[PDB]
Amino acid sequence: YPITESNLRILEGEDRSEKAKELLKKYVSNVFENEKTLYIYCKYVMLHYGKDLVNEVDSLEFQIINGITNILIKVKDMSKQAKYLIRLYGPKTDEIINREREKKISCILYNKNIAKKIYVFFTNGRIEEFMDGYALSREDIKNPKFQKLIAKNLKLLHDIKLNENLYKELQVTQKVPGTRPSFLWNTIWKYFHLLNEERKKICSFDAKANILKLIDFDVLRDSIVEVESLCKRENSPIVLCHCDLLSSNIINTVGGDSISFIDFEYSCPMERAYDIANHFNEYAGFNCDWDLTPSKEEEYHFIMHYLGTDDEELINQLIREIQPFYICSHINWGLWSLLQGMHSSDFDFINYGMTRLTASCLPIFRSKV
Amino acid sequence: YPITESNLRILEGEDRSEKAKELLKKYVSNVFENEKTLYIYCKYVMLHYGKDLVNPNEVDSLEFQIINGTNILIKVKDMSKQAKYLIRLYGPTDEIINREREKKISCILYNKNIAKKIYVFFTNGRIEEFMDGYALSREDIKNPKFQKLIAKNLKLLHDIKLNENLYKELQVTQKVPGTRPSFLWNTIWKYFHLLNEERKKICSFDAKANILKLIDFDVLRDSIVEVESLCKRENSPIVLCHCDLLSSNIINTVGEGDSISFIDFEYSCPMERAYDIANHFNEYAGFNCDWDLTPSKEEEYHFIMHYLGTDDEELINQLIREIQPFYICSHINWGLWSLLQGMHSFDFINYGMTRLTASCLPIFRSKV
Repeated sequence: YPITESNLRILEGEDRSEKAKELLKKYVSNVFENEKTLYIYCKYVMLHYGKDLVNEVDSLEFQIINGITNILIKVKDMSKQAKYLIRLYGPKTDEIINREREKKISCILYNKNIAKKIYVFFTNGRIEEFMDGYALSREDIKNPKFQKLIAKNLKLLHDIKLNENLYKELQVTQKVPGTRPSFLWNTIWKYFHLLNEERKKICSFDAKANILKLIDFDVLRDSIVEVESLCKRENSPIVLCHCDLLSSNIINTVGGDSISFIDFEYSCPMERAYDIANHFNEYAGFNCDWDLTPSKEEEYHFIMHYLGTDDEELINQLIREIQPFYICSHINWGLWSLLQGMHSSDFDFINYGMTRLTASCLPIFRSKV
Repeated sequence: YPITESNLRILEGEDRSEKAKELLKKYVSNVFENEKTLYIYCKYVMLHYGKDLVNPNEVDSLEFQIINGTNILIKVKDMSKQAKYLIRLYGPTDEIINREREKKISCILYNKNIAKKIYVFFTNGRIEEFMDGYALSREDIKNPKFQKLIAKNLKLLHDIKLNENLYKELQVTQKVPGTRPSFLWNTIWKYFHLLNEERKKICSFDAKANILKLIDFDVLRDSIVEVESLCKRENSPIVLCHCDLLSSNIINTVGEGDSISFIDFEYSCPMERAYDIANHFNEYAGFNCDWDLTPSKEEEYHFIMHYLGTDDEELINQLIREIQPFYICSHINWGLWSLLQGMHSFDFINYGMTRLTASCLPIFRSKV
């Protein structure tokens, strides 16, 4: 399973840079024996990949900092007093994430000033610009003070124009056919098909896939078709969405509150109403306390500062638009979580997946439509 | 709609005892406008139903306190003889609790020192023993100190000898056929078909039943079949079980010395003994369903050692082996029950789905 300290050992007389190079290429799983083995792997990331960023200095301070499918490592320098960030990907690198599409989106966002700079890309992680600040709690995102600041930044993201050439570049990496289309339904159906082809296998009595068999996939197929239709009838403008706007993805950098978003691994063109309703689901947190999701009044306060207008006809009209995407967000993250639970490496994916899927059938969410 | 203070008014010159008997039949919904009206009604309960517990002449000396720990629980104090009682008023409660079975088991247990006493059963409630002790938490039931006392009180319940005459009068209450049969599979299948029947009905887009449609019921059926078979292979002796041994049904009355007792026998019936134990072990997790709090092989051993009352390793290991498939059986039972409660009445739907999920989880399936 894990990478060992002796796996990463460089012996006397060996060329340290040549050896760090081939050790980085040999051990790409990002599963580590301990914190010390991680930091050694990190020293080699900085030595080879981040060579034009720091070679003489191995006086770098490494600190493991807090997503769920990534490992984040803060790199400090004494002599230059400059901070970098190492992001090491999990074993869920293609099934759920398209790295080539994530790479294209990343530079668009940086050029439009909503993502920080990524310095180096490698097959198992990256080196990116450190940003100071603290991650928000689900009670922060619900707080009208941050609702205002989140909505304004979310409009800035949603204002990014999507022209024919970059749209084609994104279509070819993921396999989306159509003119200026949403990436949402392609993604939801992708999860469905990967789970249904897994549900088809006959497995042992105690296999991870046994939870899938309890779900009626024909009724699920019908339900996704039903949601797709109800969501498409709202005609929500396809914008560049964040797609994972949970509270821990929203950073308050004080210096007066200032809000920015991180972790754009799911970012792609979708209905703007998906990104808002998905964000509103996240008021519940991972614990899924659904009574924390916004009232009509709370949806209003966010959307007012999202649109930049006190015009209630325009506000109320976007209120209506987001309403069936609540269920859409449940199905999306239900199937994602179940897929992760099949190939599991420290989160209760199955239960979280089933709870989201349960939420998609619940009256409190179905009566919104 | 709510029972009012004016609804229960007894006029000067009318016999209080007869007027209260009439008012207790007429008003059974247990929904009252205020606490005051609740207590006036509690006074008539104690007058008419509780005349063998509290003297009818001493009903104006009774004190009442609503206990915040679905039904109304009311503390009753006879200030005259300094004696406490608990009135339980059933809430507007689901029709899959057999009160008549519950009455019968209550009589078998009245003097056995295993359970609390229930004095009178009436149609919308009962008068039961007041417990000076406290209900345990999920951390208490895991504590080996309480494991000892619970297992021993469980054994005493399990060893209650049930005549063929008392067995058959229990069998007719729940319509379970055969001789010396387990009520367990009859109950599970009743839940399944009641839910499968709701599932087939034409349903509005936002009705409670839509969660049942996402559940594959043919696979749910093959799973109940597969689990029934695995449990029946263990040949677990059928005994009087409690069936719902969560931590709050276990009460510690100090006297110094811990003294453990069981309450709330709504689900109690003859079942495989290994169900009662594995069901109790699942409740180590609490309503939060934190499955990593369920007992390891060593914690299962320590409880079973005190349940059997022997240090004999082979006898212990045998019961550890016996109880294994009943973990999954406990999940399905309570999964199906919670979903049923969720159809017409606490988040029942989510709890039901968390239990049914648990029935499919490797950590439970790998035990078998």
